[PDB]
Amino acid sequence: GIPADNLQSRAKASFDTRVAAAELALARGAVPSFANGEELLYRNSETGDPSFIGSFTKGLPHDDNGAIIDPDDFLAFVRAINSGDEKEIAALTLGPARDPETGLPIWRSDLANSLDLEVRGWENSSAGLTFDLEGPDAQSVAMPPAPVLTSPELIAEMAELYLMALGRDIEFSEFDSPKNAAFIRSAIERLNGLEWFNTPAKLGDPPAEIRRRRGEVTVGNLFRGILPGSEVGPYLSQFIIVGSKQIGSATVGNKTLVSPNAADEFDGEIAYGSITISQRVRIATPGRDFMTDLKVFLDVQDAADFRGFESYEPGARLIRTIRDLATWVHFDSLYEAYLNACLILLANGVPFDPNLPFQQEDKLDNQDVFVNFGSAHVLSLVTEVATRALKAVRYQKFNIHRRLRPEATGGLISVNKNAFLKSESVFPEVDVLVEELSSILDDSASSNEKQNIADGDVSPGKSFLLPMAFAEGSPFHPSYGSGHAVVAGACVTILKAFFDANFQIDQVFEVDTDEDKLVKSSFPGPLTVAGELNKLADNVAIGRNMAGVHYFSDQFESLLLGEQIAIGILEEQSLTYGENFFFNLPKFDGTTIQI
Amino acid sequence: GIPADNLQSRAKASFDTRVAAAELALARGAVPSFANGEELLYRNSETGDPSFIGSFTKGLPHDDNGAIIDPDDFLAFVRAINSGDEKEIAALTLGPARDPETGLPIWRSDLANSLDLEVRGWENSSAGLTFDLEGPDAQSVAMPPAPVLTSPELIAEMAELYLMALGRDIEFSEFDSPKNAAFIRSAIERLNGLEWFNTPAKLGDPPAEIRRRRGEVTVGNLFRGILPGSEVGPYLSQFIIVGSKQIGSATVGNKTLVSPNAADEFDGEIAYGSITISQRVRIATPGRDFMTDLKVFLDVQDAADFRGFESYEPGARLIRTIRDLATWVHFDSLYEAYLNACLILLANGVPFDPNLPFQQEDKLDNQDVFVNFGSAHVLSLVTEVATRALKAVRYQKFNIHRRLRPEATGGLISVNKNAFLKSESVFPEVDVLVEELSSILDDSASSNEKQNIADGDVSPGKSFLLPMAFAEGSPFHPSYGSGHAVVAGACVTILKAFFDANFQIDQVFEVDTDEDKLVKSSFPGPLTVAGELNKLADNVAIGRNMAGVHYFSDQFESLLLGEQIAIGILEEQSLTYGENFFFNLPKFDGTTIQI
Amino acid sequence: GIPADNLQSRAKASFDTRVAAAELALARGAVPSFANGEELLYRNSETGDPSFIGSFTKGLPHDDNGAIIDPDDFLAFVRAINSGDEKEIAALTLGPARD
Amino acid sequence: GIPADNLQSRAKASFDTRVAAAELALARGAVPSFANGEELLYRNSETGDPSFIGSFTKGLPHDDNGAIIDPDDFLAFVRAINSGDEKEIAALTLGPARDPETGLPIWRSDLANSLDLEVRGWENSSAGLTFDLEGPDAQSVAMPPAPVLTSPELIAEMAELYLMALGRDIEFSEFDSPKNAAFIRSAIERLNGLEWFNTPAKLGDPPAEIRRRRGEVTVGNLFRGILPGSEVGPYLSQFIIVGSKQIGSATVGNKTLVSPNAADEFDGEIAYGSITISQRVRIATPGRDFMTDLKVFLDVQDAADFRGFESYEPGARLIRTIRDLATWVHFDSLYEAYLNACLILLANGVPFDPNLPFQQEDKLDNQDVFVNFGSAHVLSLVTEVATRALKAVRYQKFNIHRRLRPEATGGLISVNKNAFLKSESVFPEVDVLVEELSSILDDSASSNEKQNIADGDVSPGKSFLLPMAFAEGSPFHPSYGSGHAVVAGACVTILKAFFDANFQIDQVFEVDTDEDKLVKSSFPGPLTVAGELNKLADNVAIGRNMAGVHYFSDQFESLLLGEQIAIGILEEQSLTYGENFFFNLPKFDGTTIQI
Amino acid sequence: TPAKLGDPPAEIRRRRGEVTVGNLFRGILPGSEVGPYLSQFIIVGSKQIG
Ligand SMILES: [Ca+2]
Ligand SMILES: [Ca+2]
Ligand SMILES: [Ca+2]
Repeated sequence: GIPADNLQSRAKASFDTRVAAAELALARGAVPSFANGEELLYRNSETGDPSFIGSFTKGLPHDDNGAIIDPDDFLAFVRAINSGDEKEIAALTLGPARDPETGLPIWRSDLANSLDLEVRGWENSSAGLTFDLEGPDAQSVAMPPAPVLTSPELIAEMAELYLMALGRDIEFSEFDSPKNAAFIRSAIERLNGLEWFNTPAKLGDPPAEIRRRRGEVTVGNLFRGILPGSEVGPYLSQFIIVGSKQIGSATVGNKTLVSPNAADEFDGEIAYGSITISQRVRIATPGRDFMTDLKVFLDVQDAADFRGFESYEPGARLIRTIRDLATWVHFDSLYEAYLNACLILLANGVPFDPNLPFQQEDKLDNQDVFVNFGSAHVLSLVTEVATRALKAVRYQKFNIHRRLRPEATGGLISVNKNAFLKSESVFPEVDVLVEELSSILDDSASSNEKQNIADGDVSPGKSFLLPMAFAEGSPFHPSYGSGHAVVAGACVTILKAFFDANFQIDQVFEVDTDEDKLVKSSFPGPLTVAGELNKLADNVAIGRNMAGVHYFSDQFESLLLGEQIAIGILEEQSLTYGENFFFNLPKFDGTTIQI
Repeated sequence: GIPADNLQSRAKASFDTRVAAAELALARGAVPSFANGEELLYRNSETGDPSFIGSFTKGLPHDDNGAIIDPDDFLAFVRAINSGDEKEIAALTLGPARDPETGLPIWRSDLANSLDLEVRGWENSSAGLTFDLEGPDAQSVAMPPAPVLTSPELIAEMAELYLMALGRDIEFSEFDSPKNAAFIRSAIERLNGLEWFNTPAKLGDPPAEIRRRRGEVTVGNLFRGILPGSEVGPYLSQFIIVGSKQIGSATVGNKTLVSPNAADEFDGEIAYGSITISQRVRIATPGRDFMTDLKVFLDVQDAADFRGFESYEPGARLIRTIRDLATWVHFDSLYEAYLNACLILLANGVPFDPNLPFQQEDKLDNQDVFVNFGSAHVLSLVTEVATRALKAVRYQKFNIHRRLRPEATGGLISVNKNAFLKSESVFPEVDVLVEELSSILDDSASSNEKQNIADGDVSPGKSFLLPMAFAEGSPFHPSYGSGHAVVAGACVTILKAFFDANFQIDQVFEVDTDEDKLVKSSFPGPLTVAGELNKLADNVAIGRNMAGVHYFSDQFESLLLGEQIAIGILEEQSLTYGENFFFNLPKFDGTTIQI
Repeated sequence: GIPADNLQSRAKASFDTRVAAAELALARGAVPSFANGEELLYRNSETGDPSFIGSFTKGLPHDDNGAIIDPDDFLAFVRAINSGDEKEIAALTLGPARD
Repeated sequence: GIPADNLQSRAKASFDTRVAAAELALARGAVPSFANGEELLYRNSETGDPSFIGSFTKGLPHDDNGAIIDPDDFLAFVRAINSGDEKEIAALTLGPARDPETGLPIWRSDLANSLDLEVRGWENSSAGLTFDLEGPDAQSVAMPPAPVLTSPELIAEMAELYLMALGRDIEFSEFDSPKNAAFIRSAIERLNGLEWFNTPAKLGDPPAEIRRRRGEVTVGNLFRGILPGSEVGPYLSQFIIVGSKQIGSATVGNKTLVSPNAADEFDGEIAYGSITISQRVRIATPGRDFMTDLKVFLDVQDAADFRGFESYEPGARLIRTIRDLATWVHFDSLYEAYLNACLILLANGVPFDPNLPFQQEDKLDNQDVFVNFGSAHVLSLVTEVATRALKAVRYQKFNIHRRLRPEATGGLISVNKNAFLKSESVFPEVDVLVEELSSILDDSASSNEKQNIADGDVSPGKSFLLPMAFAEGSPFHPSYGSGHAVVAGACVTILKAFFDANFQIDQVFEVDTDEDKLVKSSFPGPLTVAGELNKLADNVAIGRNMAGVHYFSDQFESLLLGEQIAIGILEEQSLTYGENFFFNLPKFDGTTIQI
Repeated sequence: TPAKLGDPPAEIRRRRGEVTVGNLFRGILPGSEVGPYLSQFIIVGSKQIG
């Protein structure tokens, strides 16, 4: 007989497709996650117990030097993370001692006590235990060990964050302007004096380190990411400052119609359906930074809820300063930047990936696209990968590495350096970190003294704390990896698969140095969609660093993790279509995968 | 021994969760879809063949009376829909005869020939064959048979659409104003003269008909939907006209901060992260309707691509007229309205469903929400259900019912009534539909004569065509059900499950009758989130009817279908969480399901 | 009892040997193939479309500079490669214009 | 829903294709193999034990009459065959008594002792237990029982073999020449005096016997096989004597190019890529036959390793005599003849089977062939079937029938006839065989006496042994079936499926009677590819008979077994292609199967 | 110039160094650079029957 296949009922074929996808996912294998070993390394000299200084302990009661008071509070917290039991999380110790009549926390700072602040809790500390109906399971993927406190890498990461905090009110369009030369030149020479940047990796180093190690800092790569496309052209992705084509501009047969609102494109207006999105961001008070006083910093480490304490100027403007990019990433919904990028691309008519079905003229294939392979498809797909990626990064954040946020590291530096001047030893583990950042810390103590004077906040010693752009500092979850960066990675992977990513963009804009408007850039162009989508991912991720809440390595590693999650979802979803097609996807490493 | 369970590796538990969800879906069963029987009922008197006049045939070559020329073109189109083969879809007959030198279509109207229009193709005619990794399979659910051309129901649906087209430039806030009394009163008395509205269902009628049958028309229910909440208060949902709370307004312990941009709330500004969405919509030229001339209408039925031919006024305004709601639903991304509603709810601090985990103060449960049970969760979930719902409605649209769009029905009415005045019989099947709409058709012929004069479009006879708000008329896919309404249904089901849906809204706004601004309504309130989310679903769905592209029954039935799709996804996803919780969901029928 | 193995018919043993080898091959895993990214990188200046100058296009109609005339001819070629359908291969454009 | 099939991962589909093939093979069923019953029939008069005279016992110690000395040696040998255990094989008794001082075997003949010959071992006695990844398992197929020593069929087979040995230096082209008429006519007459050939089968005879029984011997069928095509035209297949078209001969559009080496085609040069294969074979010394002396014969049955002892004339020539065909099959690689034919067919441009995919002009199908359905595919397939066919004949040879080689049967005849001349009875079971061959034996004793005189070998009595063309006689494995003929059957089956087997060959060549060159034959032609490929299989298989190492029945039965093995491989491999096609295969029985 | 740390491993494995007459136009499989350019197996004959 002739070899054949049999049909089955529709219901059974649907069931079998779901199982087959599940089998695909199971066959990929699971990789183990290794942490850097710091967790139990650092010990308390007096008791011999682990001090947990290189670990996330925000929320647990701390002592005056910023170390937790009771190691059992951290060990109970870890057990709670790994079980996910709601009652167990409710029995944890959160916040400082409470007053017997008020029942309210007793804070160290006059500021926190005068506001009657209450405590805030951990955000989804067991989201990494949750399964998902599509994509790689959260625990099946891994991020490599984070940099340790005594490494050249961390030294360079902290130097870069302190300089971003001192240069927060510098305008992106004026990086090469004579008014900022003293700061820019001193920033670059200080970073180029650190071994991470001025010496190459050595044979024998871990591959993950070799891939994220950076070379010589220049004005052209200062504070930028390293995804392909991020170092070409202006700092800011076109997609976070320009508008789109507007309703009313169309080509109808041989006639060209011009929208009566066409100028909105060049004024940061994205056409969103029949309404609009404005790219202008709220303006946080220039020059006002937070958590520059030791007692307020310790209250925030002990959970004081300072959310919502920032002050703003009236109006809005196109992103101008480093601070505005920090403000943008303080409140964005997590797929916001990529959904807005997508809307510009749809409104501007950028073509879909030419390997998708039915992209030719309708006269050749009789089939337009929308639900599948069209705008509705990409609009749901870019947003749905976000929670799958977050589940994976929550497993890394809480269940595996528990890396301390940058503000805690600045806490360790401030305490050690102040003890040193009083001829005392506190946190000897950061002695080399403090010695190598010495000229940077002198500038920061002087900037923090002005901030503390202006706020009327007094604490003993100089303050070498890292100035935060946000009143509450970082969110209530560990630093490695990052929710913004994991989502960026997954979302721009979907968009580069769905759109013709190498299509060129010929109009390059930047924000004017004098007015709140867009001007033609001096960079000729063209740029490609892929490089400006990669740039946008880097802008949102590095924005979190500019706010003081992540390190470089958190961002870069999380971008790669989100990329894997997105690729995994597309592969499993490929079993559902009967058409003959594939997604052409340019990865962050420069190679292409066809799915 | 003591009875127990065993653990398994994480990978295997993830695989087993996916299979278990697949088994849940398989156990729900699949229901058959029945069509109304019209497809092959209507015959051509001369050949005896099926004429397909009650079927969607947009794109296939039509004769001068609007009937397809060759029945085989429709029969080949059906085969192509059911196979999904790309080459088979490419071999179909699309558009009219082409000119041998140009290769361009030969149109009937001077307008289409003067623009050199080309053809447009069908949009995803086989999307209903696609499987999905989550939720009910597209073919496992059903929509009941659509109303037939000779039924009282269709008569009332067409009367309502012609009156919406004549009242397109009437303002929602002026429905009860003396300047519109002659039109409003005549609209209500004519609709109340039709049996659908003035006589109740009879024992023995199909249950689906009894559920969507409407009673007496009044100013308070005129042009409204029937979801619970839609008939209370102002016509327009608060969520499509107001803004939200802005960044800078916060309560920090005992101190209340006021945003310097707080007034933006009351000016239609939604806080979107740190940027904004404006609720003001583009303004289509008032009084300009389309496809009111027979030859241009036949060219559009033969696929002439008129997309992008509308003209607009400069600027934007809060939705004011029926036409503006049509313009809003011409270009919205499909989950746009619900994502914007969600952003208002998050920015205003409306509480999440109190049965979700960790909603108490952090001091009682030590756990904030974001990834799971928080904003990121609902923001991905509301958008991801959209493509699952569209797959189901595409199966109904193309594979089962293939209902003709309202413009084709107006085509049948115009041809029959013109033949009748010349003592001739064309399409006798609509004789009763034409007789019962007689006074309405007199008003419409007079409005269409003015439109055709203004455009310089000439065709023999009077024009009783349904005026379209869009130059191209309906999209290139059948009328029953609707993509907008199926998505509305699924998306507001997710939001009413995730948010505390019965929470009350005490500030009720409407659009001012004199200026482009929001004013306090005369309706006292309060309203609930569920009723205003249901209203919003009805506003977007009924907006498609106001544009002339759907009937009432298309919308209502599609809302119920999307609701089922959403409930199915939530049930399957409930197997992934280890927490103890459930979604409390108020359905469109007034009952609650806990998931 | 003493641990043992059982014999089976020859035919079964032959069947089980072929299945065991298929299982060994399945257990090796499958690795993905990544391409260098050139295919869609190079663009035609006038139209903005991919020019495919870094890709095999032997057989498709070329212009006087050696670049393919129509990008759709390459895209249809790639679809036909991935499906293997004989009729789809036969409908491709091969060679220059004919007399 | 619409019935459907689901996709699965590539890996999973490969795994299910291999399982499906295995299932196909299991579903064919396995047939038992029946032997002829002789193994244990013959008994030793003195002890009553089985004597094993009708079984292969080469290698086991024999007595002076050629019977094994100890029956336990044969029974241990059978156990070793069935287990395959290497140690058990190593513990068997091989060769004669050895000298305590030298360790060397003690032989009977001066010749073997003077050369210090060592023993040679059984070749792969348990290759019939090996499984395979493709095709019918080796024990799943069967050959029918072999002819018994006292049958008419064996009498006929031995008469033919003795006549082949006496005619070894006769030229194929001079079969009907007056110089050979005394020998040819007496050969025909003596074969036509035997019942097997002069009397037809009778109703009730086993069907396998009816199919291989031959009729009246003529010059046209003398020494030929019975596959369709072997009796048409010249004795030797064109593929073992002609060369092929050479590089440089081609048609390029309208221009015909002629190779500068075109004449090579008619001089026996096959184009092998860019180098050549010569059809001229080494020339074994004319008139020199082996094992014509009783003692040397006994040493050979006792394992004396005489391999490599033949002498040759300088140079090479196109196959000319029966001896040259025997020389050809002495050392050929087992698929050599069929690969060489395949190369001739590819170089001459014979078409592939027209039912294969893509064989039309490239302008009609856009697809040339090579890997699949082209030259690389058939080049690997024709050679890979060889080891699968050998495993099955190994099971037949050792595990089932264990048929004595023709040389052993000649030893029985010689011993019995000499005992009779001396008034003694030895091996009474072959009395009838000896009586019916009486005239042939007289000629053979006379030729054997000349051979022994020329070699200086002396043994008591006349010699009626079967003169061997090879010094070592047969290979170290049983006679039924044959490795050359099982491979011939499988390999030509593959070639007839892959090429257009009925294409005609119009140029027919033969080897010249006077010179070493090809001449146009007197047979007009045409011949077909199928007929000449079947003829080639018969030429190689009957050349083994010409050497004295096989009987007729061995070859014909093995050709049928090889055919089945090849068919089973094609059927299992048909599950691996997605194309629509099939192999048209003309079988040895005249019918065609489509796979 | 040699490969650099950070380059793809597949590139490091096939990168070739300084060209000499001894390696000109040769492959890099072990044994290809020893002795004559052409393998013995593409020029020599074999032992013959006899
Ligand atoms: Ca298209
Ligand atoms: Ca809480
Ligand atoms: Ca061909």
